[PDB]
Amino acid sequence: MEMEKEFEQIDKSGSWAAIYQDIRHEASDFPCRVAKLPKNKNRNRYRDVSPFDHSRIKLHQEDNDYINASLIKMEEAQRSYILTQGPLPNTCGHFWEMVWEQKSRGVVMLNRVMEKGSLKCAQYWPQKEEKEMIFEDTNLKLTLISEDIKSYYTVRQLELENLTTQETREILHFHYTTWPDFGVPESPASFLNFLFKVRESGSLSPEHGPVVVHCSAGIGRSGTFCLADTCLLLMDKRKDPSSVDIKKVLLEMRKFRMGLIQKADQLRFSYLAVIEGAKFIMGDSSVQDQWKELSHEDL
Repeated sequence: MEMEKEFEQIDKSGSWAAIYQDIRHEASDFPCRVAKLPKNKNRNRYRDVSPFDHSRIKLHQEDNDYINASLIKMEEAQRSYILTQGPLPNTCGHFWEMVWEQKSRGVVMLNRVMEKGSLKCAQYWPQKEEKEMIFEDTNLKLTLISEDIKSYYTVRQLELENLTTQETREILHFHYTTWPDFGVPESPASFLNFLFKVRESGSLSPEHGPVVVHCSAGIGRSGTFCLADTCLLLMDKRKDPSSVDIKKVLLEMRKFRMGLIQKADQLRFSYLAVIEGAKFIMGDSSVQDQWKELSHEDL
């Protein structure tokens, strides 16, 4: 793999920080005017993280269609993702409205509600079957149906009901619970296993709306997740690990949302994930059970 070669070259010459800065320098810059309107200040978690106007998700409501979320639409890979910030105490109804209107099947969460002693996200889904949530502002009902807790992630089945029409949908919630507080996993196996668990659920598929992916800001781990998935998909579509330029893929993604992949560690890790996941893609179907062997169940 030309990327495994580039990988070793970048490591040998210790130039990940400089490579990453090259990415920052070249990335698209597009206006974020709607995000910056005074009426929307309380709809944003970080003042430095905003959806571009051209790719933002619009709520289908009359009074204020703003949510901090971007449609990342990858043409060649034929895959779409919504990246959004972790919902705020006042935007949880907006978040579920978006899930409803965009017809999403999966929600992928890559952070813990509390990290480094601070609240990175609101508790936007019910933790107990018998305590459903009602979002009055967007008229939606949300019910925990079942959980399945594994060592490094949790899968939840939720039922989202439009209280207006009374239609209901099954949403799958994929919660990666063990992203380290300060660095990156440094072994991709559990990340890959988690990714493939998401893929197997059908959440990433064309017959559904785009999967919603979020961390705290929706660019760091979120970017890593989408970048790896798209690179693997592309390698798959031409069975050719060589034509896939990950840096070009990132950057293509940065046309749709700023700041995707927050540091050189996450960049390096992205290569690792893609390189390792390429073993599966290329015919070695048994590498998936090896990733699961080094994972599944332990806190």
